[PDB]
Amino acid sequence: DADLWSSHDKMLAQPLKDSDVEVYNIIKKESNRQRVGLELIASENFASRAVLEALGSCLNNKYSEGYPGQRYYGGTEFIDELETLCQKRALQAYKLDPQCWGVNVQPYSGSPANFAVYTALVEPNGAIMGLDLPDGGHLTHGFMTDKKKISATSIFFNSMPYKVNPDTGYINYDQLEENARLFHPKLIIAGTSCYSRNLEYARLRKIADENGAYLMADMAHISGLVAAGVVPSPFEHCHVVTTTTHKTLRGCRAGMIFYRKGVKSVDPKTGKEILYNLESLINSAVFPGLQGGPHNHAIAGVAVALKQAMTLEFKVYQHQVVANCRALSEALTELGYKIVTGGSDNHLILVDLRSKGTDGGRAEKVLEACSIACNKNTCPGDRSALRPSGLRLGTPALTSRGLLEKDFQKVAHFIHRGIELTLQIQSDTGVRATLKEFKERLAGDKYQAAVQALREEVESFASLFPLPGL
Amino acid sequence: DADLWSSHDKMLAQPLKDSDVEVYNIIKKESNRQRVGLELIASENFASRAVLEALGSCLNNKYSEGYPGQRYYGGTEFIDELETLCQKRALQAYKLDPQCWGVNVQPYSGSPANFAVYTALVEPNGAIMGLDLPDGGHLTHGFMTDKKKISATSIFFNSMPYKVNPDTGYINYDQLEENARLFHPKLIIAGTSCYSRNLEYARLRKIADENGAYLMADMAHISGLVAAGVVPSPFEHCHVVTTTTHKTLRGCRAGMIFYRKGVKSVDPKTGKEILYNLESLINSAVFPGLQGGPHNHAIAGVAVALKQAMTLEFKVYQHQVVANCRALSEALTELGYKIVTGGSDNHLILVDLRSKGTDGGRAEKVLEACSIACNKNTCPGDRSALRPSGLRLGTPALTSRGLLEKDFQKVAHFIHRGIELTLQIQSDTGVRATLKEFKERLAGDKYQAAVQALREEVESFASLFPLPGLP
Amino acid sequence: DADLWSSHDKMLAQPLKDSDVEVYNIIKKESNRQRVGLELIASENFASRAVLEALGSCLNNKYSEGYPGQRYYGGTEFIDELETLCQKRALQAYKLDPQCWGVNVQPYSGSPANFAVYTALVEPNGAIMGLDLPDGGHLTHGFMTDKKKISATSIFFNSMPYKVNPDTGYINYDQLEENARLFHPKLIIAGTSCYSRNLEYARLRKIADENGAYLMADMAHISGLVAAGVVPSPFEHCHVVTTTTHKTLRGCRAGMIFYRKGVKSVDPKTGKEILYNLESLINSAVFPGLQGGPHNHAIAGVAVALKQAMTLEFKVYQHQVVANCRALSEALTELGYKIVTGGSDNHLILVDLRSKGTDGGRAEKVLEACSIACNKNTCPGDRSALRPSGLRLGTPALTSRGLLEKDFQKVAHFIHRGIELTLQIQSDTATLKEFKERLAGDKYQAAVQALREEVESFASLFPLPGL
Amino acid sequence: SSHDKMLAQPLKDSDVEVYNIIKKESNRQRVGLELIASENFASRAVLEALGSCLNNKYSEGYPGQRYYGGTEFIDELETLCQKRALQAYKLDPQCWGVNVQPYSGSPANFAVYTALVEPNGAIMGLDLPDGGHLTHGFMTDKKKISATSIFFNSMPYKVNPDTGYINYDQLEENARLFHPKLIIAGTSCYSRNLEYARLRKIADENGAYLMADMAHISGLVAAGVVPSPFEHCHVVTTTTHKTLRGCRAGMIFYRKGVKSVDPKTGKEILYNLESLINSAVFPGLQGGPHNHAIAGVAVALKQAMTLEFKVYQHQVVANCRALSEALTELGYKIVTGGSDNHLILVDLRSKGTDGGRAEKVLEACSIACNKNTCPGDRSALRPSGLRLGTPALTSRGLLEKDFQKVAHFIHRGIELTLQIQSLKEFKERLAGDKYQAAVQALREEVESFASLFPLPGL
Ligand SMILES: *Cc1c(COP(=O)(O)O)cnc(C)c1O
Ligand SMILES: *Cc1c(COP(=O)(O)O)cnc(C)c1O
Ligand SMILES: *Cc1c(COP(=O)(O)O)cnc(C)c1O
Ligand SMILES: *Cc1c(COP(=O)(O)O)cnc(C)c1O
Ligand SMILES: [Cl-]
Ligand SMILES: [Cl-]
Ligand SMILES: [Cl-]
Ligand SMILES: [Cl-]
Repeated sequence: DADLWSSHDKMLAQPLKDSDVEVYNIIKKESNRQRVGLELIASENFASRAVLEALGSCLNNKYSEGYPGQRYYGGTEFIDELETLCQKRALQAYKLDPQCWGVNVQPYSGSPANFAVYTALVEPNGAIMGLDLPDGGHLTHGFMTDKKKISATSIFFNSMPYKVNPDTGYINYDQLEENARLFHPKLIIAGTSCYSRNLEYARLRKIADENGAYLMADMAHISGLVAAGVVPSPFEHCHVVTTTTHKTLRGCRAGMIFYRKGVKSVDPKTGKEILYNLESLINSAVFPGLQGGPHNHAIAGVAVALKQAMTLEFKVYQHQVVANCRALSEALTELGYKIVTGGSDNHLILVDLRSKGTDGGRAEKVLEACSIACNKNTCPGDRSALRPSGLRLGTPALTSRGLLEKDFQKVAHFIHRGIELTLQIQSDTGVRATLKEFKERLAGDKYQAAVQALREEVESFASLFPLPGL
Repeated sequence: DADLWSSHDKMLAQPLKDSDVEVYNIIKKESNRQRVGLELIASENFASRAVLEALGSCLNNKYSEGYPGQRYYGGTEFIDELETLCQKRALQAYKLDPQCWGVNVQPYSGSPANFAVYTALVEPNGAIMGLDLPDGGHLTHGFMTDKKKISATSIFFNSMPYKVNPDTGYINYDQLEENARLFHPKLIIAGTSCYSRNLEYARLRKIADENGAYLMADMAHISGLVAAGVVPSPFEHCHVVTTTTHKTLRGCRAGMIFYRKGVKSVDPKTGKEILYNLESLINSAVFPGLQGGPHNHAIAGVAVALKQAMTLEFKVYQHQVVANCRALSEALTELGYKIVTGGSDNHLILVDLRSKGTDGGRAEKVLEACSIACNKNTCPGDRSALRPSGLRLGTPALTSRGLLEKDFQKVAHFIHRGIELTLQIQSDTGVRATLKEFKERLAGDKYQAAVQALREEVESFASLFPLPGLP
Repeated sequence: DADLWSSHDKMLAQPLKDSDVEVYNIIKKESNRQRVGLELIASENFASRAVLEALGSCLNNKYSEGYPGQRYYGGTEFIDELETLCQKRALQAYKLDPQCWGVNVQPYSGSPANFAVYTALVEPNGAIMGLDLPDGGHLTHGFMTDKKKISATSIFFNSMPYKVNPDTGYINYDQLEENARLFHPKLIIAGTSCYSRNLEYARLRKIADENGAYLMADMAHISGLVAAGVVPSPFEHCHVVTTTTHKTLRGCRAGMIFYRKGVKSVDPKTGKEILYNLESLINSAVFPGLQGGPHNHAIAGVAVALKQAMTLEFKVYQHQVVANCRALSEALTELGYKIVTGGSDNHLILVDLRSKGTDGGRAEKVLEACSIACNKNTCPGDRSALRPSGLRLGTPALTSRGLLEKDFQKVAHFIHRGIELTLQIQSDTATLKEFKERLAGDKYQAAVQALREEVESFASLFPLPGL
Repeated sequence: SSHDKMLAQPLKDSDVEVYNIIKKESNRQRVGLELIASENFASRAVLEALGSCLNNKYSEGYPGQRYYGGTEFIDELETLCQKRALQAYKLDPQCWGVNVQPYSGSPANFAVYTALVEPNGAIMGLDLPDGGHLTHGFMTDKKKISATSIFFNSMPYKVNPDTGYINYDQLEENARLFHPKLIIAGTSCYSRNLEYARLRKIADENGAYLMADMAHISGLVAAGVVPSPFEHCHVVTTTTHKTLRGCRAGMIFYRKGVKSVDPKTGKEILYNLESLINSAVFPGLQGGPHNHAIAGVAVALKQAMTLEFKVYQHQVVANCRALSEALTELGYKIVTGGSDNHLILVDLRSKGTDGGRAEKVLEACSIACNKNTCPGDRSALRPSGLRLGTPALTSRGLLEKDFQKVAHFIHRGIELTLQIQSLKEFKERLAGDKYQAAVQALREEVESFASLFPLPGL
């Protein structure tokens, strides 16, 4: 009668360690894996303990549909404080005048953030233009084939990508300007998932204005860098700025949408000023358009992250991020590796392994087997996305642990050694060998000691640094 | 040189309490606010500590785009174990045969989960039919006006709602079957945000098959009940079942999508069997269609919740949820309140305040001022959505704290006293008064003591019960 | 060198009779077929010789893209007179104040005319409501199935039809009003292909305004009647009126689009009167949106037809059209045939053959074999559009030849005899394939011939407009 | 009583007002020099067919698939027409089919899109200012103007402003990005032959359809004066007037039979254009066919298979050269100096003026032609070129020597234009009193020359 009811009350108060050992262990194993591993995936990073604590707060429970002042349900005086605070810090972090800029912090993640904007400004079967996927774009910028639309962006809207110049490795802004005149985009996307150089926002803006389109920036990857002022801000030229709250920003998984406010343009003769209406449209698209109940526990984490983002320690961190990157870049350069575009203005670099006579697809799996985390990526000029020639390497992940130039140079050597091992297996399994067979020879018995020998040395090195979290 | 670099390392390992007192205090205030208040919002509930500890895990860091064995990035052997485990438990919680059913657990929340399905199955400007918003539907089921499409569902797809019978209060399935033949839906939604009775899924399935459409169930609200077997399962008749992982399920904020697998139909003559292709379509729609990197930390929280959901304590909980609702319902009934449809087969009820001579819009604000959390809602027969007559009251939130029949009856009294105070203020401020003026008189000095008197008594009563997941 | 160049000049000036005997013969055969046949298809009629002469004019050559004074090419002073005249007459025919009403006369036909309006006013994937197809609607009013969108209207625009009350036979305006509040139509269509009663335009207007939609009337089938004032005008309540120039109007194949002009409403507070903008939108949609170079030769025929439509002879014609319809109706009623809705306010009627124990699909083919031209059509309450129960019978065609009440009663008898032959064939034998076969059979051929010859010999007694 | 007379009364009596307008136009066409490429004079045989009782018969559907009965004679007609259509272009009935119901050329194209591309699908065509046609797609930074652009996705390909030739290289490049479903090989104002083989290669590479719009060259291709697009294209749309000298109507030719085969399984995949395209015309877009037009078309198709027509089409091309070089030698700059077809595009910047002004002056002199933007024009509001075609006049009996005398009459108009020039104000000065005698003096001399030739029709 009341024996089991007490057990119920005990259940909701019971610690994870006891309640779910099965899941508890998986988290422990992952925590370990992250610790002994070298993280070089550009989109990776380690959240602060302060942010993680906010995610476990009672803020999960409160359903606060709508916005501060326009709430559907009542009893939100504290959620209002939080959401209002978060967006106040968001504007501060990027030095934005509240009268010139507004921000929406409800987006569940980065992808939903972008889609909300399209839905709001472009509208069904509208025209969008973004960096091609194999050229360093992101799916949310549109992606389709001769057979079908794959990305949601491509499905409901009409996309046609602009490309990078295969020779220089830089974005071909000239061709974009030309195609834009024939396609008449409604919105142009200024952002990249795998691009190692600063975007010419001023140039793009002009191209957008020429065609009467919006300029949306997706600073997902460089959000941390722009905040610290380590890289040129896109806010000066863009109309809308979408961003993820994780990656270089080191927040929890969430998204944000910055939009212009105030005067859009004026009539020379009548003096009648036309004001921006992005605030209304964008907000309406997030709710009640797409999303429902805001994830207040995440908004908190974001708010916490934004405070840390405005500290000097962060500013230093972001500079060290870039500094490390050049160290890693030149270290590999001097080793004979062809960096795409000959260096990086930001945190990441794209290594074209054709320089060593191999591809990223095979190098990826080998590096992984050695606790070296990174991802393959197609290089400018690749005639096949199935066999990518390059590897994407970012520094923000390791930098957060305390890695410095000298260390990233030691990492560079570990990476090379992985490529080496790759070239051995590649030559051993023949030339007409498939990726299927390569994976088998790798996990094979012949190279089992070699892989382990490196892995153990990589792990022992990573173990020397702290792992933010706990 | 190295003085500030050490401070950097200290910052990432620094506790929230020290790192951000400003946010830390807001959380404490909220945590205190939830404690002393009676939560009666149907969609509300309290997550278990175990779940809350999973969200703060290092799982936040790993980017695992794709699905188990189909991952874009490497080093996911532990994320795979987690995602594979979660979805295995998901199928178990609802006693589903893995050969007959599959599930995607990546959706960031409920809404994204629904939109994912439409994208995959219905496709741009396809026809969708759902319960009307003011009749207890949800925005994601579609909503528009004579002037614009408001819901993303309506914006990108061609939607037309089906309505509840204003007299009885039950969904008018007959009109639906009729309009369906005209509209030719490609998919019909069997779900509600504010409905107090069990859906006739069998009926709906027939109507769907007649027009060659899919039947998608949105068990967001009754997900918990269905799991414990307290309410008839929609899995028997529907093709797809979307759900939120919170509310009655008591998980963290996230969504799931269940889809049919195996044989769809067979040719009587040729014997050639056609198989379902929902798995591929739905999965492709979630990724790389709509979402990006899975929120693994939430996927863990869902997994944890799903294990608790399969326990006997949960089963008892859910039974107590419904039991409490009947107690609250009949308690208000006996006080003369008109419950829409005269009761409820589930956790929530819809109280029509026209019975006491007022509206939900005003009662909402008064009850709130007294720490009585609930939301207004239009009743069947309301000629104006600006002045809703009804209140939505749910029991899952309080029942989680430990409330029982007898307690919910006491709550029923406290609520009544709230309606009373509402009636006094309503008559005091006149009849032609606006909601604007009402709010002012409420917060006014004349009723400042009355409100406080009730508030303090409610909070003192609310304090007697525990609150899940603290320090 | 110049021997064949002379032949070329001879070719262009050579008569059809000589230039293309093959085609010349087909025309003669058809002309004959029409002469000896009894035309009872509601959408049919016979154009005046005057109109037919206009179609062969040199107006075929001029390319006059755009509108009067807004032409893309020059040298259109005479085309401008024509088009301007035509639309001037169009407004007169329906007693429409030019300040309150405008009209576009370029549409190649009725369907394009309708689509032109949707593209202009409704816009891609915009809601549209019309009478359901099997209930007497038209394809252009929207039509779809579970499998697919079939009509262009349905493919590009959201369409959801309203239905006729299966019991009474009248349109169910109540259900429309109800579904309208859910669907939120941008444009409602008040027109019918197979409907025997006057539309409650006032009622429909109220429903349209309630949902802030446009009321578009498709008077294709009643354009002639409304012109003569035999039937209540849709112009008093509608925002836009589309119409074909043939059928009851006895013009050549073409379409027109009438639209409201002037003040739409006057805002209460501001007081700034808001004006209609249909003229621009609709015109823009016809060109340069949808169509290209106008078919001035048809625009002439239309103009000619419109002048004839304003004569007393025409007025008497249309009255006689309705008169004949009543006679035909009651003549079949008295023979026991069930007329859907029990009569007709206009030119056509729907005969429910279930009263005789058969279907339209089986009666159509028999009647055809007897030179009796008519078409099958689903009755209200038909559970299968594959086996339609009714026949659609119209008077405008024969009436033009000179047929009168007494004659249409003799026609009624001829029709009944066709139904008998149908029933007798139906009794012996089954799928339609088997039926058609039995009809072409060895024993009913005579009975049929006995009828055909008698029908033809009767039709042969009346003049055939054209030549 | 009197009503029976009315339906049998002649137009001359029934409607004098309309009757006169027709006479005035017939006169105007007789005394004017028609040089609009899209113009032509239909034979008297075709015109008589348009007035036939065929106007009355509603024959919805296709032969053997009709909705209404009593169509045995319409079936013969429509079947004959499409039989002749295939003969005219030497097309094997097993390899090719044709739909002859389209009310005009524009509807013909749209039908194809509706059938193959499917709503919000991607098509590509020559840019409008580069000599494309509206139906091939046309939009701006502000709105979609052409029906094609509205319901579908269009992204045009351009002509090389330097050479004047279509830039196939850039098309091949952009195509890889836009993923067209259908590419359009057709022009309204393009002076050279299309590289269909090339286009086909580009289409196959992207897995698209190759639709040819031979509206302007339909007559030329029929006679074999110009390379046929049927050898490389999947679908061929066309108008039945213009160079074909039929009444206003359209046709749609489509491939039939085997599309491709599987090397291993030997399983052959067959084309399905016939069904889709037909279904799109009806019951998709159109309603009751215009049988009176279908007859005229059939008549024209017979004339198109005669030797007299063949000669005509060659004289058409021949005249064009004579006119091209006659203006070349007078110092005028022809874009792509030389034409492989009936029309040419005269760039008036070589004479220090624009087409927009020359058009209005030439018109005032009974010289019919139209302005058109040249490759390299930075403003479509001030077009630099004039489009001049020979099929119209050639049909009257005009020969090389005559078109040279025409070339002189045209030049004199350009002079008169340059005098007035040294657009609103220009029009006023033209109609002004100062140049009233000069215009009349040339007009009377132009008209007196045209009067010397016969006018097909009556
Ligand atoms: C709550 C709910 C959802 C999901 O809402 P989110 O706040 O986006 O998780 C979906 N459907 C229904 C019927 C609901 O009640
Ligand atoms: C990572 C990323 C996003 C957001 O990804 P989520 O996993 O959905 O948070 C958005 N845009 C770009 C360019 C990105 O690289
Ligand atoms: C006949 C008809 C049309 C037009 O038909 P066409 O054969 O295309 O001229 C349009 N609407 C209605 C209601 C009709 O009956
Ligand atoms: C003229 C033309 C058409 C058809 O024009 P209509 O005015 O509709 O007869 C079609 N395509 C092209 C390329 C043309 O030049
Ligand atoms: Cl990424
Ligand atoms: Cl809700
Ligand atoms: Cl009809
Ligand atoms: Cl043209």
